[PDB]
Amino acid sequence: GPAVGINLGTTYSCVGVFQHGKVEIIANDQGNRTTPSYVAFTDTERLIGDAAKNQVAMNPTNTVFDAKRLIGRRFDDAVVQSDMKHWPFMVVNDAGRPKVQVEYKGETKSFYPEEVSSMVLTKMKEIAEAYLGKTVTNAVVTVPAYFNDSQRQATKDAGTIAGLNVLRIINEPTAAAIAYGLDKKVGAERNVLIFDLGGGTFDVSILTIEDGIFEVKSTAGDTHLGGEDFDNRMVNHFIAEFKRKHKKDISENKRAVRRLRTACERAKRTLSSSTQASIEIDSLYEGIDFYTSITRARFEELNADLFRGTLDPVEKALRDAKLDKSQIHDIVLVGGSTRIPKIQKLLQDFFNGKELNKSINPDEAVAYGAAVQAAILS
Ligand SMILES: Nc1ncnc2c1ncn2[C@@H]1O[C@H](COP(=O)(O)OP(=O)(O)OP(=O)(O)O)[C@@H](O)[C@H]1O
Repeated sequence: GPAVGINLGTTYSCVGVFQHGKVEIIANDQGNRTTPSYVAFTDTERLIGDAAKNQVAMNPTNTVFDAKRLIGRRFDDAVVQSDMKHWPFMVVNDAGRPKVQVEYKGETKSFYPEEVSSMVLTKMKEIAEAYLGKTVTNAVVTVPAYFNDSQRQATKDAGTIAGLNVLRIINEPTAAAIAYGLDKKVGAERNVLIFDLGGGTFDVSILTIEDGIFEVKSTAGDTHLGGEDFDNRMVNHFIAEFKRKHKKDISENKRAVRRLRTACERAKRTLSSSTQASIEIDSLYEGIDFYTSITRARFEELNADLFRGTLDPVEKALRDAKLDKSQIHDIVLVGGSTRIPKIQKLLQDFFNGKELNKSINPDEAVAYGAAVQAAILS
C-alpha cells in the first residue's frame, strides 16, 4: 500500500496520499477533509475525531484535546503547569511524565500524551485505508520546527504504537514549502515565509532554500493565538447580547456557552465566504431560543487588535533573520485561520501588495506536502 502524509495538529489533523502524480486529501466518514484532534471516553465507548468533539459539552472531564501541547514534555515544565489550569480533564504526574486521567467504563484510567495522539493517528490511518481500500503501513508525520528531540521522539512513538511505520518526521513549514514545489532547484537561494495560524497556534517561519536544502533562518509566533481566540470574542459578544434581549446571563451554564461557541465557530467559517451569518440556537438557556446573526464587519472589529497583532511576530522574524520585506521571495499561507479575508489583506498590505500563495487549502497544505515527501521516500 502507498505511504501517506499526515498533519498531526493541535486542533485538527489531516491525511493526504500521493497517487498518480496527484495528491489526494482524504475525507473522513462525516465527509470532512480534516478531523478534530479529540478523543473522548464514556461508559460504553471510546470516541475519536468528530464523534468526540460533537459531545464535549456533555462529557467535558472525559474529553481530551491539546495533547500536542503535552507530547514529549515533562510535568515539571512551566509550560505544562500553565496550560493545565485551563484543561477540563486531569493531568497527573507519573514519575516526572505528565499523564491525562479519564474515567472509561466506570474505571479510572490514565494515558501518556503519545497514546492519546496514537488514537488520533489510528483514526487517520483507517480513514486512509477506507479510501485506499488497502492497509496503510508507511507514513510521514509532521511536527513544528521548534520541537526538540524529546517531542520528535514522542511523536514518532505515537506513530509506532498506532501501527504506522514512520518513514520520517519533517517540519511543518518545510512540508508546506514542498506542497507548492518551492523545493525545486532553480540555481539560487530563495527566501520563503510561512505564515501559519491554526486553531490554537501561530507560527511564522522564514526558510532559505538552495540546492534543495532547507534552512530555517528564523521562527516566531505565539503558542496561544489561533482560531479559537476569534471564537471567544464572538461568544463574549453574544453573551452580552443575550443578556440585553433576555435579561439573563448565561455565563455560569457551561453547556449553554459550549453550544454557543460551536455555533460561533461555524458562523465564523461562513463569514470567510459571506458578509453575514445567522446564529440559530434552539433553547439556549431555559427554554429561550437564541436567534440572531453577525456581519463580517462586526466580526472583524471584534478581533481587530488580534488580527493586527499578527504582524508583530512577522516583523521580528524578518529582523532576526536579517532580512527586509523585499528580500522574501514567496509567502505561503498555512492554517485554517488564514482563510479569513482580513488576515490576507493585512499581510498583503504589509508586504506591499505581494501575491500570497494560497491555491491549496491552508489547513491541508502540511498534509499535502508530507504526502509528496512520503511518496519520494518509498
Ligand atoms: N473558513 C474558515 N474561516 C476561518 N477559520 C476557519 C475556516 N475553516 C477552518 N477554520 C479554522 O481553522 C482552525 C483549524 O485550523 P487547522 O486545521 O489549520 O489547525 P491545526 O493545525 O490544528 O492548528 P493548530 O496547530 O494551531 O491548532 C479552527 O480555528 C477553524 O475554525
